[PDB]
Amino acid sequence: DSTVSLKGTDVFKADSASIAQNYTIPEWFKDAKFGIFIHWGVYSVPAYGSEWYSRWMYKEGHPINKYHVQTYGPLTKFGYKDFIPMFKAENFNADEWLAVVKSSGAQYIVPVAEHHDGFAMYSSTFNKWNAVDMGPKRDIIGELKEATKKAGLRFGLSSHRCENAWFYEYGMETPSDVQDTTITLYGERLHEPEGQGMTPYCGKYEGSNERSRRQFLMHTYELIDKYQPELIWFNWTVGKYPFQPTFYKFMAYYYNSALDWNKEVVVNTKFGYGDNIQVFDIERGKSDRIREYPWQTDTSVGKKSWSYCVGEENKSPDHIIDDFVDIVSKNGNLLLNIGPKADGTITDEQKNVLAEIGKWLKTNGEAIYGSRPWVIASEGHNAGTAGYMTDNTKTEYTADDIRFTTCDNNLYAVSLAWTDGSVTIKSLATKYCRNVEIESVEMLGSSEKIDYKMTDEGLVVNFPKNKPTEYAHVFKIKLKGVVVSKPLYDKVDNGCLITVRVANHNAEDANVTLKSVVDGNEVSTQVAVKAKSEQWVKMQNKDVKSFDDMSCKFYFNDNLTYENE
Ligand SMILES: O=[N+]([O-])c1ccc(O[C@@H]2O[C@@H](CO)[C@@H](O)[C@@H](O)[C@@H]2O)cc1
Ligand SMILES: [Ca+2]
Ligand SMILES: [Cl-]
Ligand code: NA
Ligand code: NA
Ligand code: NA
Ligand code: NI
Ligand code: NI
Repeated sequence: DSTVSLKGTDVFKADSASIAQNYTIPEWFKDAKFGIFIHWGVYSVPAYGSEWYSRWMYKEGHPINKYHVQTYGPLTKFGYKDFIPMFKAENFNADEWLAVVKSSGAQYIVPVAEHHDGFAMYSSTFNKWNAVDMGPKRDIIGELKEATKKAGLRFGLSSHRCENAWFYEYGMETPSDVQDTTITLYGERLHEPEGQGMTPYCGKYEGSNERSRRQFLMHTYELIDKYQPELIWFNWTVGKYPFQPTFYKFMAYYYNSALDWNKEVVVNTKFGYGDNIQVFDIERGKSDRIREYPWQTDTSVGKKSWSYCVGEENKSPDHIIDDFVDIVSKNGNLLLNIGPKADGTITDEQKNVLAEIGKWLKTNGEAIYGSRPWVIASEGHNAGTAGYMTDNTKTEYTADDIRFTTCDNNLYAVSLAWTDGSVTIKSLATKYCRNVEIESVEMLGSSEKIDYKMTDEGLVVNFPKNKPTEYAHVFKIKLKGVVVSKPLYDKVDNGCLITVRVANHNAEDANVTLKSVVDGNEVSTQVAVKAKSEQWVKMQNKDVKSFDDMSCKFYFNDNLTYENE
């Protein structure tokens, strides 16, 4: 299917080298910062456990399988396909969904076009198990596309069909309707690929065959041509080694179609592909450092499930907003998930969560939308959570925990908690700065004049007397001068890698000399930072025998910036 439409004149070919030579992560994704994920489908009718109800109900002995036999009947009489007539979606309204999405301040929406269960939520000739001919009997993706255009947001979608090749594997080991191979809804019924976590290693089982890869291409191209989304989200098994040649065929056609659309698109994968040819995404987790290329965090308002389920513990607005600012400060964007009820009603708790984020963004949005990272992302005591599947832990921040964003040379310092006293922005200490002059200090949403004092330890900022908002509190700082970040170290063979960021806040160009002395080995570099800009600087020290026992010193224009005496 991919090798049929591709021409020798197309810009993108089905390999990573061809993508890197012509694709660039678009500016709208860097500026959007906030998006809304929506898990909603046939799995919402039982609303038990999670959206993995379709897989576990066919594994004999699993709690969901024993739950399904007593609640709905034996697997040979009531399979997953029998939930579809109950999926009427009597209270679904695309405008109501977008009104809630727009209320949250989000800039794009990502509904689920098809999950692992093999049920398409759109007008599909390829898949007879679609939402137009059965269930809701309407084009859910098409109606959400028109509602998104009327709301002024950008339309994306997510595809999970890659896992459909093995999601119903347990239906073959127990008498069920999955053993009826005439039902294409249940996929290829192969074994799940091995390798725990986000790894391309698959081992004994491929997780896909040559037929499911053919269907994946026709499935993705049906979403590309019918709805022309500006972003497509994929789940984890697309990154497996046997599936990568097939996925590169999609990326070449998707990007080539975007050139004809006069639009710029984004592809989301959780592993297996370079940070520069697509937007890396972490499930229920964020990064601890600033990443060079834009990335995304996808997480659910509910702690247990993505789709709706009885007894879901939803996250607090402060939990999400504290993590949202942390994600944005590291060049990441948040894809927050909501799980509507089976009839299409978004719960009151998840509407209040999105509303509080929008109310907080209405006041502090200037430090989020269109912003970029500063020289350093965070400062303070608590570093917060980071990594795959660590979002549920809420970090208890104080006012001394500060996140940084920059936009149009302005500096934004976000305190993740409130205080009636003062904090000191240690990142502006005299050892990091050269001729830094503070021009104005401002808290977004407050009419009070902020008292500040520049010291050698940093910029002391006194909080106002009345909170503009809760959750997080933003200081807008206008300044000139050159600021360096505290260096971070990584391990290499017989040496170490030193990474710093330099921000020139002056209106004219500046020459900067950086020196790193590790274990006596001295390496220097001179860099010219243009006016009102930032730059990464990477240096390498040699002849370093013990990384864990290093003696490191970093100098910014012959001034000691960092040392671990
Ligand atoms: O490797 N894993 O065991 C694994 C991998 C992914 C996973 O969640 C995957 O993505 C979520 C959204 O980020 C949901 O769509 C979920 O239904 C899906 O299985 C759940 C478990
Ligand atoms: Ca907070
Ligand atoms: Cl940039
Ligand atoms: Na749109
Ligand atoms: Na197999
Ligand atoms: Na004070
Ligand atoms: Ni919480
Ligand atoms: Ni507060």
